[PDB]
Amino acid sequence: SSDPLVVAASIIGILHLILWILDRL
Amino acid sequence: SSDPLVVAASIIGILHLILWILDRL
Amino acid sequence: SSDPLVVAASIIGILHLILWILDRL
Amino acid sequence: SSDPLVVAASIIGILHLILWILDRL
Ligand SMILES: CCCCCCCC/C=C/CCCCCCCC(=O)OC[C@@H](O)CO
Ligand SMILES: CCCCCCCC/C=C/CCCCCCCC(=O)OC[C@@H](O)CO
Ligand SMILES: CCCCCCCC/C=C/CCCCCCCC(=O)OC[C@@H](O)CO
Ligand SMILES: CCCCCCCC/C=C/CCCCCCCC(=O)OC[C@@H](O)CO
Ligand SMILES: CCCCCCCC/C=C\CCCCCCCC(=O)OC[C@@H](O)CO
Ligand SMILES: CCCCCCCC/C=C\CCCCCCCC(=O)OC[C@@H](O)CO
Ligand SMILES: CCCCCCCC/C=C\CCCCCCCC(=O)OC[C@@H](O)CO
Ligand SMILES: CCCCCCCC/C=C\CCCCCCCC(=O)OC[C@@H](O)CO
Ligand SMILES: [Ca+2]
Ligand SMILES: [Ca+2]
Ligand SMILES: [Ca+2]
Ligand SMILES: [Ca+2]
Ligand SMILES: [Ca+2]
Ligand SMILES: [Cl-]
Repeated sequence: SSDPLVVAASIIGILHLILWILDRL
Repeated sequence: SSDPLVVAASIIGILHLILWILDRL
Repeated sequence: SSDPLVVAASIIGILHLILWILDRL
Repeated sequence: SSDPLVVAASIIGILHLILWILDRL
């Protein structure tokens, strides 16, 4: 388990990469 | 909970994205 | 130890930087 | 505490931002 602020940051970062990929595609 | 260095890195990363968004807006 | 979603995000981020470096090289 | 792979990724990410800032400055 992780600090909630770390889990969030991890969610934010994954979604960021997903969005970037979909925008480039 | 997380290593303090991970919590910080998570803070740094969130603030980085926030600043980037506000700069682009 | 970390939340599995954090470990993944960490893997994703490391691989992302690796790929970016190899693409620029 | 965190998974060692997460602590590393956090180190990698902080150093990455540091280097980027110093390169832009
Ligand atoms: C492109 C659309 C805009 C995206 C904006 C992205 C910025 C999002 C802002 C960050 C939200 C982070 C939420 C963070 C939620 C943490 C919850 C907390 O209460 O626990 C604190 C712990 O440390 C105590 O153990
Ligand atoms: C755009 C403005 C400039 C932004 C610069 C961003 C770079 C910031 C530098 C990084 C600060 C990280 C602070 C890290 C704080 C960690 C605290 C520590 O004592 O615990 C170590 C643990 O691992 C032991 O369990
Ligand atoms: C360039 C090629 C495309 C790369 C796409 C990158 C996006 C990858 C998507 C993200 C996958 C994340 C997998 C996440 C796996 C988490 C496993 C889970 O079951 O546990 C949840 C815990 O929180 C419960 O404690
Ligand atoms: C610009 C110069 C080049 C920079 C390249 C950056 C890429 C660095 C590669 C990644 C190194 C990650 C090291 C990862 C070290 C993890 C240690 C491990 O043994 O534990 C595994 C745990 O999950 C078990 O609990
Ligand atoms: C160009 C913009 C790209 C932005 C991509 C990122 C967008 C992310 C948007 C918002 C997602 C917020 C998700 C925030 C999810 C927070 C999860 C949490 O805090 O954990 C709760 C704890 O009690 C359990 O660990
Ligand atoms: C283009 C530049 C963009 C830079 C965006 C990032 C700027 C971040 C600035 C500095 C914020 C430093 C915050 C550092 C916060 C450290 C928190 C910590 O180490 O935890 C203490 C432990 O005892 C509890 O877990
Ligand atoms: C321009 C695209 C660049 C994309 C770079 C990133 C690509 C990453 C690709 C996919 C890797 C997915 C790895 C996902 C690995 C998930 C590990 C996990 O969830 O932990 C399981 C737990 O039970 C134990 O902690
Ligand atoms: C444009 C390139 C920018 C690259 C910036 C990032 C460069 C990073 C370079 C390498 C640093 C590797 C640091 C790797 C440090 C690993 C720490 C670790 O695995 O923890 C050991 C555990 O037993 C305790 O938690
Ligand atoms: Ca906390
Ligand atoms: Ca430590
Ligand atoms: Ca933990
Ligand atoms: Ca969980
Ligand atoms: Ca492990
Ligand atoms: Cl963690």
